[PDB]
Amino acid sequence: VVGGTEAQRNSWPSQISLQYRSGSSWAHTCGGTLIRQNWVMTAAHCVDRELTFRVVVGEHNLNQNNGTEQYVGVQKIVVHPYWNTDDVAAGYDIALLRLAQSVTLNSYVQLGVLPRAGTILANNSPCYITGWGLTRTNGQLAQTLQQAYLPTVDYAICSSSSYWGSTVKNSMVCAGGDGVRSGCQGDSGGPLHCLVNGQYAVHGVTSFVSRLGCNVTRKPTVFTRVSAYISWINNVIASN
Ligand SMILES: [Ca+2]
Repeated sequence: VVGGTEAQRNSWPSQISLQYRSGSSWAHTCGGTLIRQNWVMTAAHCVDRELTFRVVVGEHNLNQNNGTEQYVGVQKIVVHPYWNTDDVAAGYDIALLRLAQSVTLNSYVQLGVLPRAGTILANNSPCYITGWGLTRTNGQLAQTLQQAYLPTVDYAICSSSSYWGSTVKNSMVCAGGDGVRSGCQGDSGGPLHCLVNGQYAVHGVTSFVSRLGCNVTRKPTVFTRVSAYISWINNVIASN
């Protein structure tokens, strides 16, 4: 997250760190949202690589023991069947991971609230992105979980010529674009949390930023729209 502030430890308890095995250690690669005690929602593109993955819940600082983490292997990966790795702009950037164990809930580990199917946020709705992704374009991952305030940009505006044009679809949410704050590499797969009727819900799964840079004016961060996939998510959880 570029232009973020450090999140409080208990603000976003559904955020997870998706990590892969790197020699004798583990490296953060993407975020995710814990949606059941044994299921995580993330981006399809995060799991294209044929890597060994694990999930960390209750994580705050990737580089120090927080005394709250639970580490769990990924047992099954279900990518949306219309996902095409050669075409992020087509959408379908969503995947569900069944965890090898059910995690234990507490102040640091909670299920993410999902929006009702079909919900579309009004332009300029209040949301936060969270994650450990780069803190600058071509920078480095955050140590501590970051958050940034990114108001939505509705479809008519986001898909206009000076923004994302045809690249953005109605199955996506755009947020931000102020030139200062944004998602960045490493935030992919994590939540966009938006306040609706007094309750934060996870309306987006972080998907992509401009090839030109993370914080680019009129290139808001783009998220898979969670409320476009409620039926798909329920069907996967019910059949697995
Ligand atoms: Ca830690």
